[PDB]
Amino acid sequence: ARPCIPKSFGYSSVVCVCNATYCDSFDPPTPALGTFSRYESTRSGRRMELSMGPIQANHTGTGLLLTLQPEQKFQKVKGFGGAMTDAAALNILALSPPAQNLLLKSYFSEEGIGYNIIRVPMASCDFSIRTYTYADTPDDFQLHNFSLPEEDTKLKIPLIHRALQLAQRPVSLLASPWTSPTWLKTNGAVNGKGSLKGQPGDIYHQTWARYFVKFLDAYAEHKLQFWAVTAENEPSAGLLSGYPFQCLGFTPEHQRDFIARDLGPTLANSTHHNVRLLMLDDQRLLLPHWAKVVLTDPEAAKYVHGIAVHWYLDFLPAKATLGETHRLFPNTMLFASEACVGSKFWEQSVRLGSWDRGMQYSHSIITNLLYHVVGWTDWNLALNPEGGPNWVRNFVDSPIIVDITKDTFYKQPMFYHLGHFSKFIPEGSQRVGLVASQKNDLDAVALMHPDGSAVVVVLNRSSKDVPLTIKDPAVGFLETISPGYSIHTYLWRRQ
Ligand SMILES: *[C@@H]1O[C@H](CO)[C@@H](O[C@@H]2O[C@H](CO)[C@@H](O)[C@H](O)[C@H]2NC(C)=O)[C@H](O)[C@H]1NC(C)=O
Ligand SMILES: *[C@@H]1O[C@H](CO)[C@@H](O)[C@H](O)[C@H]1NC(C)=O
Repeated sequence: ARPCIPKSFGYSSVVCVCNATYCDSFDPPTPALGTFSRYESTRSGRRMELSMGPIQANHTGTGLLLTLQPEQKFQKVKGFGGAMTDAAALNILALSPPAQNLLLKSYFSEEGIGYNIIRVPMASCDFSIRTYTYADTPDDFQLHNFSLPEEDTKLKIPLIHRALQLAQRPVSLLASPWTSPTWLKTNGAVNGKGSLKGQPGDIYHQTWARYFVKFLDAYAEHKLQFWAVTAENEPSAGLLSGYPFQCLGFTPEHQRDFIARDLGPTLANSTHHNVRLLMLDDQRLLLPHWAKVVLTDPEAAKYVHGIAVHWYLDFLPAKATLGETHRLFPNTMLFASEACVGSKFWEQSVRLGSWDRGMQYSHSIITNLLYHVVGWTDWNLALNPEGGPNWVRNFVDSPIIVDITKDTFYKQPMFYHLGHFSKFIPEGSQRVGLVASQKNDLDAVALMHPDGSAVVVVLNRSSKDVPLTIKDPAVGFLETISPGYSIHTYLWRRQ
């Protein structure tokens, strides 16, 4: 174990300072039947502290009671992680090797928060320091000059390998393109309003479908295989006049037909047919309409494994989107493929120590779990103090901020708020019921670990301490209390 080295930067909480020779860490997971484990993080400085208490056989009183519903079974969990963008890899590798390993350990190791997903962009997005695709030779329909640049061969891929080496959980890779080569596009530019030329089934559309295959082929050459790909990052962006950075517009009908006609068959007839395809990969406000358009066409649906969703954590309904969508296509998983904060005009892109941005992460993770979402992926794994680099200056926050000049990195509250989920909810976990005995201000979600034991996260975004008890009929009652401005993960064995 190693405790947080705290440092204040003038906001509501501290960051934990890590460097080449030190970084906060866990002991390996260890609790007997009849006892419960509690991980606590507080605005006042506690960082996933471990403590244990007994489970009571009896309970008197009329304070808040949350009853576990073991037998109400909801979605199963895919996992948790972040994006290996050019900017993140760039920042990580600018540190000294020993510090690089602590950073990777904090995310990917049982000594850290056990991430098991990595989103990887296919070529450049806005967190890149130059625009480029894998096929920048014009009119190269055959993709003869398709190749991975150094951004993949010297930064992302090696970093990915090391993450996998460090992880004990099996890790899944997820890939998303921002833009195709510009000669495949009506506007001939990496950004701006513009889409694939011609129409689905045609040679522009076939070339693009093969580009996915070539991407996967090249990655498979560096011994990496993907769990899933998205059909396109924020397809809706490329429909917007003057959109500032890399994009490719699809209407839902364009996406439907492109999937049915080109990308589905192409992927299916290739050695990567077990790779899953997710559609949308955009704001949840495009639901349920996008889902309806794509899935009620059997020729497209037969290829679509799930629906990927984005969150701008600064803004903010979910039931009329996630809810309705799940209702309509219960067997098509919802998956959060991107989240983030740092745009509220009045506040810095990176606020070091921000407990509020922390709360925003887990509040969102919980709302997602409550609406059937099966996994959650943060945006940039790491960023500099300015919130980049980003070639369009589109800076934002990241759970780990790298300070190259001091060979230091900072773990923000956000990190720990993620940790309260990622570290304790392995793939296979199943969300189950948790009913409250009365209106309260807590946020809480309960799941069952594959092994049969229980996880419950309780978040408290008010300033008041909230005393409460959790009933599980198999074992008894957890008397506990939830400190204002805190998040707890509770674990206890069930048989
Ligand atoms: C990395 O950070 C660690 C932890 O803060 C630093 O080690 C501390 O250094 C100061 C000054 O030497 C001591 O007062 C503390 O007792 C140390 N803590 C521990 C547990 O060693 C170390 O200085 C940092 N490394 C660099 C290069 O700055
Ligand atoms: C494309 O590849 C060919 C052979 O594969 C190579 O000789 C040539 O330099 C490349 N053409 C361009 C435009 O780079």
